[PDB]
Amino acid sequence: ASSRVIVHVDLDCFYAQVEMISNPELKDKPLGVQQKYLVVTCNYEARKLGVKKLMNVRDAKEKCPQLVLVNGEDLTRYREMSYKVTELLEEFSPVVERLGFDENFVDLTEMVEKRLQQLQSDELSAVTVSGHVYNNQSINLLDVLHIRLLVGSQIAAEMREAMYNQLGLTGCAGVASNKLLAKLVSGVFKPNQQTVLLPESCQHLIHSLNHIKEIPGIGYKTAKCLEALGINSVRDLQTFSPKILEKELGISVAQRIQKLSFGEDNSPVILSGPPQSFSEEDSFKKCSSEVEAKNKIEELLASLLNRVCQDGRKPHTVRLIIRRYSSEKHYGRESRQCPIPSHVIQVMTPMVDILMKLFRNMTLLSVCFCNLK
Amino acid sequence: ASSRVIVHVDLDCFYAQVEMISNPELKDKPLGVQQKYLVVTCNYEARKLGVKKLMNVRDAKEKCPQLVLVNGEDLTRYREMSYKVTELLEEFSPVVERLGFDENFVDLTEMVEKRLQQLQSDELSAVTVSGHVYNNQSINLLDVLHIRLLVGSQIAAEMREAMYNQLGLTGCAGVASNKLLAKLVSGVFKPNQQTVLLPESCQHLIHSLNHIKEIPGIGYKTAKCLEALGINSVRDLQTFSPKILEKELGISVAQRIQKLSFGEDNSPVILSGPPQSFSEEDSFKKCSSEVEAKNKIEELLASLLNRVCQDGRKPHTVRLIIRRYSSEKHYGRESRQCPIPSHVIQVMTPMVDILMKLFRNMTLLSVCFCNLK
DNA sequence: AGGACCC
DNA sequence: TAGGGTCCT
DNA sequence: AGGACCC
DNA sequence: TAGGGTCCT
Ligand SMILES: Cc1cn([C@H]2C[C@H](O)[C@@H](COP(=O)(O)OP(=O)(O)OP(=O)(O)O)O2)c(=O)[nH]c1=O
Ligand SMILES: Cc1cn([C@H]2C[C@H](O)[C@@H](COP(=O)(O)OP(=O)(O)OP(=O)(O)O)O2)c(=O)[nH]c1=O
Ligand SMILES: [Mg+2]
Ligand SMILES: [Mg+2]
Ligand SMILES: [Mg+2]
Ligand SMILES: [Mg+2]
Repeated sequence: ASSRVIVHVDLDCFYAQVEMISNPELKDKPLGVQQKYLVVTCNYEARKLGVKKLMNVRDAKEKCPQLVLVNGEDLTRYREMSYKVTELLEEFSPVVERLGFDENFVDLTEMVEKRLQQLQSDELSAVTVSGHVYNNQSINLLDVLHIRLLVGSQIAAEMREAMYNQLGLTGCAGVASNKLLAKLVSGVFKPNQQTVLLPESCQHLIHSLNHIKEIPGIGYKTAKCLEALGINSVRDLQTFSPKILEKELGISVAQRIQKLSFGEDNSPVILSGPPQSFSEEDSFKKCSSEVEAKNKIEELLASLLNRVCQDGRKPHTVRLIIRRYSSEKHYGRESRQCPIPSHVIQVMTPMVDILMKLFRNMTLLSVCFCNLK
Repeated sequence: ASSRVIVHVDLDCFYAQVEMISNPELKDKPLGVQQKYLVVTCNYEARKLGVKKLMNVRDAKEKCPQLVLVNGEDLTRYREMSYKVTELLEEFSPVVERLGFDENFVDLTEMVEKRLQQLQSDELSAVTVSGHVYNNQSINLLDVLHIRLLVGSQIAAEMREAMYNQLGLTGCAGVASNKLLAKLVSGVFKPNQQTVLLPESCQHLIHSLNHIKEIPGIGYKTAKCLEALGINSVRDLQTFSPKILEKELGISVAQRIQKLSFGEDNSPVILSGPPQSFSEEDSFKKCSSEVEAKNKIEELLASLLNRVCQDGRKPHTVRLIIRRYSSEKHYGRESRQCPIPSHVIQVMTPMVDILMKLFRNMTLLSVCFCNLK
């Protein structure tokens, strides 16, 4: 139980893909999906004309005045397609980890080894790769690790074929020996393709990054910190003093981000299984007076009730969340959590009143059901 | 799945019992178990001379200058006897809930019904109670609920017999239709006896309480609150306005404590299973300079390492906890949590250094291992 | 992290 | 005024 | 409850 | 500048 083969699958322009499948007339047209004033994502025809992901509508329509826009506020169809994808991959190997609605990690290590024991001592010389080899690295067919990664590339090609034939969806895959590297290498050939990373190329891939914010796991906060410390490239982070860093971000945050700077990441792929919460949200900037706005709370509820329902399990907790306006409080949401009374779990009319009183102990409103059973 | 039969088992003067079993020469002598300046508990010979539970040593030895004292700082033997008791009860019925080291709830409902279907349509008239009937209530052998509670009293008598024959331990049991009432009724005949509560006596038992702090679930805090609201007896709490209370303690805290004031409590008996944390502590008032005291941290560790070991499972988290002195900050402990590095989980010498740095980001010190797997 | 509650 | 422990926000 | 991180 | 989601302190 040492060397792993992991694949990271990452779909193309996910919400746009789903909209292009719904209305074929949007294909071959530059297409953005809009949520409020945000073009959250756009198909590849639109990225040709300069549309980037997460541009405001304005910036997007003066970079490209001909861009089609569809509303993507309601996530229901993206969410349903996201679970179809995960459940397809779970069929190849049960332990599938989701990240957001369009990425899945799968530990192929068992599956690769069982294919290897199926091949006789001969056809092992005919193993080839499927897709690109990062940094155009030469393969050595006598290196057991290259062999396993290539079988891994083949599983990846079958998963993406299946996603295409069964669900109509294209995407990218990255095959590597842990999750960090599979997820970095899945973006190297962007549109609907796959890349495999051999160990000799690990430092090349990790040094190809131009800022430590690009390392999955280093966020808006830790990045700003690392800077204030003159740590700007991945190599600065690799060479920086362990102690200074230990004693500045916690043992935890420090010992881990420094591993990742090397390309080292031992986190297992975890079975995501069913969601741990179900929430809906609404944005409406400056609209919530402060009592004329609980209706809103009923809207949220309406959908939520249907969703939480359907799963099977019932939630044992309810939560209410807000924010408010003046200057750029860069972070500042508030919430009040409470247990859902047992009579109520077995509908609307009291829920509402749990929320209303929760709302009282109290730009934007949401409701979250959590603690499912 | 409506009416339940629950038993609450509550051992006599637990730590003292254990000490009296270790050193028989302490029997028939008034015995207190001491932790620092606190006589945490005392056997029944000592309660005759005025020793109460949780008296200071001073107050205890001038109420009773002849009282024997043994040190109970080290909990190891009380903890081991506590699990022997729980595992014995789990043998009667698997779902056993612990509360502290010497109380266990068991849902006898399945066990009672299967004994009932074993008795032919005749010997059902010969069912008798074992132990006391709260408030000396008359039994009605044609009341299915009285019958089930009496079979429940008989299971209770077998559990306490078994605890005595197998482990040498005496205790009390309370049989009732939910956990609140079984735990209130287990103290009515205190020393080594058992009481059963029939439904007609529920209001009598709940009104026998002299302050709402006595209701399991209403603590130091909510009690002081309830007062500031003129709510002093259980009847005040029962009659108080639901809304005023809803809108003053949360929907949660309010709707629940008001049920309990009635004797109503639907919480299931939960399987406690293995512990969710392992911690040790040390008190030493004014002793921790502020660097001369990490040794202390090594001591804690030493035992902890042995305990967490033994279970099987390993902990994935470590925590450090403190407090400090001036005036009576009535609540004020602090802690810094961090993940235990994966190399380390498979010993002392780095642990120490996780703690030491945790101690730096930072009257009394403790270490807690949690998040077991 | 800390709060609140239990033994 | 000890030395533990549980679950919630 | 809130923080921090991800898509 | 959206609408979701996960796990930790
Ligand atoms: C990062 C991010 C994505 N999304 C949504 C929109 C995306 O279509 C979807 C997937 O995120 P991504 O995979 O980052 O974006 P993408 O699939 O749209 O584009 P690409 O082809 O480069 O992979 O999740 C958000 O709504 N908010 C976010 O901040
Ligand atoms: C309440 C409490 C108990 N204990 C310990 C000492 C006790 O022996 C043990 C059990 O608690 P209890 O059952 O309340 O006390 P007891 O068994 O000693 O006395 P009784 O015969 O009245 O039931 O837990 C503490 O250490 N601290 C506490 O605050
Ligand atoms: Mg992505
Ligand atoms: Mg994508
Ligand atoms: Mg007790
Ligand atoms: Mg006791």
